[PDB]
Amino acid sequence: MEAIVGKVTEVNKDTFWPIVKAAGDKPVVLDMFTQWCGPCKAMAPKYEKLAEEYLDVIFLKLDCNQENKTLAKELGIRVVPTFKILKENSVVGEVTGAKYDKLLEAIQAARS
Repeated sequence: MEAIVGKVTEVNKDTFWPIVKAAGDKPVVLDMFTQWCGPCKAMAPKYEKLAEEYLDVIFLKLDCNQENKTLAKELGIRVVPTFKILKENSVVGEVTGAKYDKLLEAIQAARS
């Protein structure tokens, strides 16, 4: 089997929950974005570096397009990018917009 940490894995309506359920007590971070999104593209490089530094956190991204509509709504989206933080199969935090600092704090909190 292969390890999912150390990188950013893209998910979709069918593969997001199964991954969350197998996370264990590792916090899961989800970057909800769309194509052609300015603030999303700016955050992208930084998000990948976060995945490289925090090996005890699973980093995912979801393209909030037509196909994934049902899941984006279920998770609650208003504007992109939005970051959801999950633990034990539950959303325990959220950061709306490209707020890097607030994102870091949300992650530290989920860990300890």
